[PDB]
Parts: sequence; C-alpha cells; structure tokens
Amino acid sequence: MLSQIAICIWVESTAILQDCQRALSADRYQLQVCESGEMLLEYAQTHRDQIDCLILVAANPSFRAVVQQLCFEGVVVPAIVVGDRDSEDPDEPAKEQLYHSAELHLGIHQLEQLPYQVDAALAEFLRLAPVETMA
Repeated sequence: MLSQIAICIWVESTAILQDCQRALSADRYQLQVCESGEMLLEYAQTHRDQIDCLILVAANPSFRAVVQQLCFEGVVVPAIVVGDRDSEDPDEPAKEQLYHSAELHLGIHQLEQLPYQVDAALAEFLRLAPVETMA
C-alpha cells in the first residue's frame, strides 16, 4: 500500500507555509519546508523519487530559477504552484514555465485544495511522467 506522501514546499512566509501545509495535513503527508530555494535543490537532488508533490510560490522573484534546477537535474514531480490571475486577459494568462507541464496551479486564497490537488497532481504527473522539464 502507500505509507505516506512526501511533499517538499518552498515558502518564506509562515502563513503561506501553514495554509499550504494545513490543507496538506492528511495523516499520510510528509511536508518539508525549505527556508530557501537552494535548500530545496539539495532535498530534491537526493530523493526526487521520494518526493510525492512539490509546493511552490510564484510570488518569489528567483523562484523560477530554483525550479529550473529541479528541471535542470531532471527532478520532476507533481508540483502545485500558487499565485495565478483569475482573468482571461491575454497579457497575463499565467505561463506554464514556472515548472513542468505536470505542475498544478492553486489560487492564492484557494489554499485548501492542496490535499485534493495533490491527488490530482500525482495522477496528472504520473500520466504525463516522464514530464518535459526543459525549464
């Protein structure tokens, strides 16, 4: 069976870290918070497979750079992204370069679907896995 799910989130804000993990509180969740983005690389650099879902916040400036390394080393996981506009405006349609095509998106005030999203992110990533992580 499945023992637990490994989720590595990267967020420098406790509220975001708490709301992102709060939803992901299932008894089978292993949330790992990364104080930085480089720290997340070391964690994903030695257990990509052990990671079941990565949480990322686009609100960060060099966040994409940190994600590029995950894709750079080939670390691809059902990564849920936070921070997406809710307008169909073509100026900011939310590009999918934050991570790979398997990454899922989560509204900033929608912190709660992470658990259900994780299950969707896992299935969405497995079907697409291996995903295209050209960063």
